Amino acid sequence: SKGEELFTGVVPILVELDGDVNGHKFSVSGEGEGDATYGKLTLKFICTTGKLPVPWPTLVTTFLQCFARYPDHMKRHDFFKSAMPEGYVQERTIFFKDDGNYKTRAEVKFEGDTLVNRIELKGIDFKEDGNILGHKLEYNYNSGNVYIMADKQKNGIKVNFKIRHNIEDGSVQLADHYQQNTPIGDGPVLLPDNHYLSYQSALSKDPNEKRDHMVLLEFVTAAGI
Repeated sequence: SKGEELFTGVVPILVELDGDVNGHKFSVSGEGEGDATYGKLTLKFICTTGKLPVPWPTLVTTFLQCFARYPDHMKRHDFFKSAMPEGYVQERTIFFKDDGNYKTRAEVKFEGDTLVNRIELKGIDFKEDGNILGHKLEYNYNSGNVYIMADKQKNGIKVNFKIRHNIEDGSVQLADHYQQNTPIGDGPVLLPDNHYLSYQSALSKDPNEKRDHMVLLEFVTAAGI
């Protein structure tokens, strides 16, 4: 495909997010590389406005499916790569069980040769003393699958999944994700059969970085076909 060629090597990533969580304005910037060949993502984020009002783990999913590693036999299902270099719109609604919910809009594309992801995030209905606002979430993350199906009508895709965040007392916090992807151009794309993505992430810190931030490593491989 058209965009397949762009992911042949290691790609520079640039991430910019603007959010407001219950009137808690903030900004985050990340940089890192991408190696679609191994389904590898390596990023670092800094909350440029100070202290991040919410828990890092809550942004993980928000913070590049085009870096998925598609087995050769599944190449014809890669929608992300197909949408490039034009890019696509990734829209999201993330509901936290018994709490607020994030609404996301992001544009992912190429700028010159840097893969860019701009996000506008809006979050409301959070309990000030909730798990989120009250930062009860442990700095860790579990493995999982993201389910993918076509969106013929829309010439896009619909993805649905759930994340389970650990709470400091042993409990679990639910995050149900709703997701639509549409391509930015009027270009042709790849509409896939149903499959999913297998995710593995590890969060970490930068011993030397004083600023509020998050180092995130992630492996993603496509399956179910």
